Amino acid sequence: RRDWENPGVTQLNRLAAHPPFASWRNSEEARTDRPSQQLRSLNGEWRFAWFPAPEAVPESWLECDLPEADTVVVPSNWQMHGYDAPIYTNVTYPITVNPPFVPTENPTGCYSLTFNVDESWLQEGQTRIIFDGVNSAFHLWCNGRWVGYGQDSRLPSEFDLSAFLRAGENRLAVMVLRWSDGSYLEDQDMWRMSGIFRDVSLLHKPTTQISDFHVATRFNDDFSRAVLEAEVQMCGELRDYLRVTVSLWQGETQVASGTAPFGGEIIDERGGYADRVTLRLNVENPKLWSAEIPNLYRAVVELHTADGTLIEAEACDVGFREVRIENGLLLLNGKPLLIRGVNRHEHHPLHGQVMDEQTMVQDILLMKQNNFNAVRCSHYPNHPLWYTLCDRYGLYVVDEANIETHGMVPMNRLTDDPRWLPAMSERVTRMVQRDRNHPSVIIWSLGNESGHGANHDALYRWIKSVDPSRPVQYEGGGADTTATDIICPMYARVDEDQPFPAVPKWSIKKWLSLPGETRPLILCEYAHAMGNSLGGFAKYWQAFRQYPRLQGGFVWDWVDQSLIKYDENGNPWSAYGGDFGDTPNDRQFCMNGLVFADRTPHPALTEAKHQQQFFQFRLSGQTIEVTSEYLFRHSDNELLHWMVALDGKPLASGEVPLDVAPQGKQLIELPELPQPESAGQLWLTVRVVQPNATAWSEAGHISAWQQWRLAENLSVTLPAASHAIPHLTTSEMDFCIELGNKRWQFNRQSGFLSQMWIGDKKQLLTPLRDQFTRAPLDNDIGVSEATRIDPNAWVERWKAAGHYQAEAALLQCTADTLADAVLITTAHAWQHQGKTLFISRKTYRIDGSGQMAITVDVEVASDTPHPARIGLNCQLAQVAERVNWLGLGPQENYPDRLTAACFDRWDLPLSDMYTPYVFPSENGLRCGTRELNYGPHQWRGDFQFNISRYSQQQLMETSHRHLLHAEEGTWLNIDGFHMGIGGDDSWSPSVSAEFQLSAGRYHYQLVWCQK
Amino acid sequence: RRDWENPGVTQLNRLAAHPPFASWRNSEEARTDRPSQQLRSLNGEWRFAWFPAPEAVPESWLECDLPEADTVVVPSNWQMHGYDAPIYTNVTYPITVNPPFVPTENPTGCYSLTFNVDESWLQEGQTRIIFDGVNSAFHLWCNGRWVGYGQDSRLPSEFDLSAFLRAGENRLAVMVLRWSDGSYLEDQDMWRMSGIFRDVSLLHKPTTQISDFHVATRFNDDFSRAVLEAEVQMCGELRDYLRVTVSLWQGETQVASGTAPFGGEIIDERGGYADRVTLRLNVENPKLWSAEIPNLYRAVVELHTADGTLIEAEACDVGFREVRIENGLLLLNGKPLLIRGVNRHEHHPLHGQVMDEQTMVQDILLMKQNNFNAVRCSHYPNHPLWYTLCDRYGLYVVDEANIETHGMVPMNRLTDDPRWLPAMSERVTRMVQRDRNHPSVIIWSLGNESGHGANHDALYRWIKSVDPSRPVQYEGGGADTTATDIICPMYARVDEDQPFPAVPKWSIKKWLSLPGETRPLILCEYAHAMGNSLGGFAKYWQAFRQYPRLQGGFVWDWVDQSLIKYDENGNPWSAYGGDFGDTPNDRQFCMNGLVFADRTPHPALTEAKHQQQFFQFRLSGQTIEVTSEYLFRHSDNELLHWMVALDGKPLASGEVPLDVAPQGKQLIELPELPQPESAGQLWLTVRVVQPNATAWSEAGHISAWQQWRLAENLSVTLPAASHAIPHLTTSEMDFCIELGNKRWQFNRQSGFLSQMWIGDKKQLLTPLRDQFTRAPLDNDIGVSEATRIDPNAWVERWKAAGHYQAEAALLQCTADTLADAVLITTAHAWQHQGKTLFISRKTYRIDGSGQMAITVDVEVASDTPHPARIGLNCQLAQVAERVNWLGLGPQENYPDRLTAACFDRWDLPLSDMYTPYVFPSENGLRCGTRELNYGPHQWRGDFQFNISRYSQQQLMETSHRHLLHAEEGTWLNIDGFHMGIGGDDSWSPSVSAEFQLSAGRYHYQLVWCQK
Repeated sequence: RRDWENPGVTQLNRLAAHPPFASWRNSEEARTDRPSQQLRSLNGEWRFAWFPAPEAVPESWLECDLPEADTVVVPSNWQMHGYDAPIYTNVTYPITVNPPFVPTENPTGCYSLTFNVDESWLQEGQTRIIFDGVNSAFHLWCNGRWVGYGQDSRLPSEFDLSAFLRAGENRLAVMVLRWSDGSYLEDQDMWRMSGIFRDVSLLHKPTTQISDFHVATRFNDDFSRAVLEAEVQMCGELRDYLRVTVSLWQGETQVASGTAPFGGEIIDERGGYADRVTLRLNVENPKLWSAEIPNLYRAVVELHTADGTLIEAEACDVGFREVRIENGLLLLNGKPLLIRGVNRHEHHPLHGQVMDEQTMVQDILLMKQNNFNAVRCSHYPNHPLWYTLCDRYGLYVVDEANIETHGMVPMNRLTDDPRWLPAMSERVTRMVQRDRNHPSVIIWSLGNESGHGANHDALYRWIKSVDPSRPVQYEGGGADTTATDIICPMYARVDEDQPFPAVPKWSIKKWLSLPGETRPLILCEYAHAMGNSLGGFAKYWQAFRQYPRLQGGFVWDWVDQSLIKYDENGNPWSAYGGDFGDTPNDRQFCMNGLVFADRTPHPALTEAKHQQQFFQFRLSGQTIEVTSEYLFRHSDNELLHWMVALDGKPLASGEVPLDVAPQGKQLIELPELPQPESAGQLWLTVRVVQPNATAWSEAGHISAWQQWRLAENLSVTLPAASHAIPHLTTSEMDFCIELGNKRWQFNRQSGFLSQMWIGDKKQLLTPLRDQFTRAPLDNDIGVSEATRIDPNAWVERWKAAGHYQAEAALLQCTADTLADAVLITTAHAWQHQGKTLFISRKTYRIDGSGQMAITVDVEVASDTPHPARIGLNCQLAQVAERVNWLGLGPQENYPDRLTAACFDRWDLPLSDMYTPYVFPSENGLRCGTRELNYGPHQWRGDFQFNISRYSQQQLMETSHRHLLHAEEGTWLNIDGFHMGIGGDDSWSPSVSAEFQLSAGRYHYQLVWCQK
Repeated sequence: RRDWENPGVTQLNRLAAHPPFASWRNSEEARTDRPSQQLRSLNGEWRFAWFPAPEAVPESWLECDLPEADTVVVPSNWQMHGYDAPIYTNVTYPITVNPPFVPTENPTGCYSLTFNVDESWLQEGQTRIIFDGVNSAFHLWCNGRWVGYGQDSRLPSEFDLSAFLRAGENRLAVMVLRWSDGSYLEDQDMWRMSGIFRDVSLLHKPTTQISDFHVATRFNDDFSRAVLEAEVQMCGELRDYLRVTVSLWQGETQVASGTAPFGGEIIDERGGYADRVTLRLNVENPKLWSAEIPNLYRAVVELHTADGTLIEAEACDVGFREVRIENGLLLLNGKPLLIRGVNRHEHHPLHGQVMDEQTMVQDILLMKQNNFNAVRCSHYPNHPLWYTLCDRYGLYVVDEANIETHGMVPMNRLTDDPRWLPAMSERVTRMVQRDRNHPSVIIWSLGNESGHGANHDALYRWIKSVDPSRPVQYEGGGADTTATDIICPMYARVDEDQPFPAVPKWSIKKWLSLPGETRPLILCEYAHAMGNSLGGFAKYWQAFRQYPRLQGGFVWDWVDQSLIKYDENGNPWSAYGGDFGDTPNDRQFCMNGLVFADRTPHPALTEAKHQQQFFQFRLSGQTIEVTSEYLFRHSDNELLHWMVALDGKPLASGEVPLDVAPQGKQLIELPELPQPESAGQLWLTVRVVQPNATAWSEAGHISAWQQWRLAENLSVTLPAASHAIPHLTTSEMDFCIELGNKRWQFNRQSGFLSQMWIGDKKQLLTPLRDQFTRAPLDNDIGVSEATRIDPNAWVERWKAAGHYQAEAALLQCTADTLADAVLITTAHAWQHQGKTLFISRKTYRIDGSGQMAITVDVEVASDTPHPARIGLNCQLAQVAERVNWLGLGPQENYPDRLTAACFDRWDLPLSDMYTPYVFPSENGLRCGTRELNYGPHQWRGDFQFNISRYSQQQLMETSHRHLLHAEEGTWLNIDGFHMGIGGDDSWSPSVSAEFQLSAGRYHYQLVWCQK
């Protein structure tokens, strides 16, 4: 019997799912969550062996471990230890598509462990083992005797060893298989790893047990009186003297309690459950749970005798909140939620999908500090400690069943087949039974991207029938089917319609106005942050804040899924798909997160933080209108810090405390702002600073900022008459301008600024030319390979039009000396296969004061695709440690993503100017720059600049950031106009028409001088 | 691996369910449903062996059959061959309640068969075997090699033997198990039998096959244009030249056709089913299917090449009808249905649950001739030929999944457990996939009486999702849950409320008026016809006809489930529970049907026929208002036959043809009715006679009748003065009255009529006394045993009050001779433990003409339970072949069930006076009797009489009808007043207060004379 090639069998001798168990023998130990000696952790040093097929495993392994077997740690994935190559794939399966059969060459991992068992465990009670996660299917042996079989990978597998364990030395043999019939429901977008990647533990229970416990909460309209209903189940013998006490505690103070003998209310015609008891606990003025104030209660259930002797005590964390939908609005505690969620994948920086507490808490801190209040357990149930930490820290959780069939044709091939209904039934109902007692879990989910079948909606309202206290959503079928209470499309744009056949992704504003539609809309996946991405986030959040039924969304995703490889010298470097020999693979589509693998924040995280602030600001005259977006908390740990700056120079500042009601409005009256007579721009910047340190933030954390533009003083002064006039010399091939120490050189053959001389030091390695092309971004490439070309991609449109191949042709190049200047006129044209794409006419004015002025006027054809850039390109010959610029910053920004950047004077090292994207592309651009200083050079005007040690060409050719090499000198690209980056999705052109360089005629001015 | 003790496994290597297959290789053979040579029937002589446990089976049986094995026929149940004792139980399980474990002593039946296979079947294509039904679980071997495992009992099990069959002699080994984990879902109310009780067949298909075909019909509001949507699936290789033609035929004429190459519409984001094709056939003016006019079409699907070479053709019967619910009304073809259904169990008269075509057609004929238009496949899917015959003859079918958990505590113990969801999922979805193409199937059902769990409603709207064309109902949970579209209670009374805790059975009129209720009400089980039962059917059908949302119900049930046993001399006799040594057992609760085991109609079937007529009559003056209840047919095969009778003597008669529109109204004007001057009553009787013979009725069949009461002539004449006066002689202990040839004798010690003499012949064996007690009926006993007493039962109330034990005490007995009479006065009292229950005072008047008059005046206490009878008891000494009576008849009737009986002069043999109920009770009563003639005796007055050869006492003591012995002479019980029998249920007092003898004082007169 090949049980891994049969969907009809998913378990053998497996115990039922339940909330998580510790088997305390003392109520005080259960109350404070001290560790229980009845619960042993089997994580540690295990014996591992690898085989290319399950049939290749010798039967001598069942008796004793092989001498050739190595020793690994548990939990771990054997792919990271060299036994196999991990495969990543987005859509196509890593195996042949022939369900339910897997290929014969099935990688097999044989785990072995020897240990000791106390004799008190064998004398009484039941001893069970828990496998929190095994990818994918496994067979279990105890002392050479077969125990059971498991199939699910993200839910615990429990087996009984009471009749199998022996006193003294005991050996457990586990045969893990990489592929199984359940792997056809595991087509999620991650590195396809395998092994025992979660905790293994032993649990001991008495003869009469606590089988399961359900916790539910019921409120009134004012949320001042709450009823705590506790359903209690037992396994074992039925005696009259067994009693149950459910006690609620806040800190060390008991709130409510109740004792009832076993026996339930009459449900049907001849009685009810005799092994189930009901407890109704009354709480007066409870502290409601929320993402802002995570108020928690400790409920300790205990199974004891009428004399008071305790048999077993179980505890859980209880949060008093309700999630319900009326009038098409998702309400939590009576208030409409605004979800600031983000998709999260279990990806350890070093251990693959082996998840620990440290990285969990670091993730929660980084998410809460960046104004995220929700998380989507995508696309699988998570490690149960994650939900506990979400209770402790206050994050909303969307629990999702581990179901994805993205590789069938069509999408609903398996999900409409009734033969696969038992598999997804045991994959949904067990997770519902496990994580139903967590108040952080507020929305259930059936899975991601599996089409619409009858089994899906059947499970959806099975969850509605069993757990009515939580809404449940589903994507597949067009996000408008009967299997969802919340409209949840993938990457639906704010305004532009994309009508695909039979699954149309309408714009969310138009979607909510569809005939007969009433459900609220929360995006399960939107704003693809793949590399240099996340443009138009401001449009999404303006739509969310304007519309009452637009309740936010989940950004895909949090962390890049990149694995660490080593070079010939042992230096680590992040790797993506195809770097391990796996074929096929979607090449870098595993890096879509807002942070790196080592939890280093991307520049997009700052924009995501700014667009999700809980405080909104409006400047009217001299008053500031502060609007709070908090739903349940009062502003008690915030103060408003304003500052008025004239061109980066501070003039006035101060601190005002904040007192705003939840969803309230407060007026701040600023003192008399200073009125300067000097030229410049007055910028008013306000910040909300938290003085005290919370459980997720440190003292001085900034949560919101906003900056405006005050009264301006335009410069009407005139430069002084320079006593020295520039000397112009005409050569047969060259134009040279002298000012004494300063010398410029223009090449008449190329028509560009050839060289510049300060004393005897040359300043440029390549001549100052134009640049209408950037390194292609991840959103810019799309899903196009070298083998398969996508004509809709921007980069393919540019290289088909010859933007990357056009050669500059010199049309005119004249020089003439003026009264207090030397004037240079040039005019070029870029032609590809006889078609003129761009025409630029420059005017270099060399003043006697030393400043040299560049006026660029560019004509762009529109039949060719719109250029990504209109600007200048040069390579400086001097490498400076510090770079000064006055403008938006200090982080990387773009024309569609600049709302988070602040206009000020910024000083940064040159290494911080280049952000280290794993796939090299256009990066480091800073918009709204009025002045730029680098070494002895100063640039003034209105431009977008980026500065690095790497040329654009090297960023195009090189595919790994570790293969990039610093070039001689310093590369600089000053751009008068830049095209937005998009970010709605990474497979279609997502750049809005307002951010495309499509005017046709462009003009910008530059001033070059030495400071 | 014990697969029969595991709910997680229900099948191994079992093919998917589908509509029924024949694998024709010619479209003409498929069109007319000729037998296909590709489909072989394996029914015949099989080798059988019995074992007390599966572990006791030797492994030599896998190679060759045992020499000690006997030879039985297939399909058959081994319980009927003496290998085991069949167990019947209503509620309690036949095994211990410990799911999913069955007892170790598991009866096992090993079936073996040797046969030959043509070599053409092995060279190409796939050969599969079909097991239409095996009770309960079985393991299959082919040529000593294990093939698969099955668990379901009422759905086909299909396995592949293409890699297992060999040329020449082949042996199939089947090991059937009586109990399995699936048997916990088989707690239906039948004799728990076991074996291969349905057909076994071999089917051969090509390499490229027709996997499944869905047929759906869509109409407009006027039902004049219909769209035929055919979904076609394939298994095998995908080639471009495969084409599908769906052809619709009416008789030999083609109606519509369509040819399309394989490939479906785009359903999801990257395409649709490439192995599925869609055909839309347009039909102009289709003939709609209904229970009245079963118009059928033959749809032949064929899989052929583009050149026209046919590979495989499959055919099915298609009926153009729609079932839908709007405004709380169940509509078929736009008209509100009035269901006249009846519950039916697969119970063969001789072979248990081995069902053949002959008894199926006989059942359909008997049901249609008795005005039944629907059947409930209770509580399991049926043999697929039954649905085909329901299409052919026109019966509505309510298909029910084989699920019942009546033995758990509580009822929803398993159905709310998610671990059992795969089992009932494969038990529901497979039956949906199998019987979805039958137009007779109009309502789906989840099962019967299993409480309310989440899995139930999950499957309910799984059926809604997969098959929206049919409503689906469910009982459990109080018949008001979210798992049903039709309110379907068990045995809910018309008016009286029975509020059980948490599952209340409200009266249907009050139920429909509940707040927030909108669904229509169709009783899934009502009017328990257990033995002498079915009282108050007129009230039920008056409620059905008066209320628009009361759409009828299903009578439980059709046929008694009684097994044939043999006595010491070999005479067959029907037996009930406990007669085979089975313990426990509900003693005769398996006989609830309207017909006997041999399809002999009960007297209740006549009442069920009369209350379900499609023609309603109303007499106003001299006109007759005929109202048709047909929804789609015109009255073209009916004529109205009226007859006017004066005290059984016909005066005028004639025939009028009927011309009534469907749900129409017609006026019949009767000629001048005769006006007699003679005393008597004028009764007008009308009958609807079908002149032509339909497919279900013979020429002259009567479908409806109704009889009224016309003008009366009261008798004012006086008897002539008798010349002879009766002589009265007074003795010390006796009163003797002489009239010459006639002599009467009254015993002064007992106070009763001692003897009567005609010439020298004695006429009575026991003296004429009172009788206030009847033999207890099945509804009267209830659920009370000798071990367990139910104080609410009528018989227990009577025997606790001493009604069966009261002794008559003589109070007064006086005699006096009148001028032309001799007057006898007596007065008695029945006392039990010092409490007087009944007091009767009679007045015997002996006239000189020969008639003797009896006037009875009875005082009844009301603190004692109301008596079942107030009348006279005597045993005649003469046995007459013929009995004449003028009154209601000729069938058995009762005070609550007399609407079907007709007032006329009836002549019947004495053997037809006693109906042969298997459990003896009160039977043969005829109400409304004005004159009764038996031998030389004549009784006149107003009384209810029954006459038999068996005393009431013998009917009480004897429990089997075959143990009854004819007593000497003839027993006669004349009753002035009789108590109704009830019939709403057989476990609670169902007698209405208007049919209970509760007035307190009763009077009736009798006239005894010799004709």
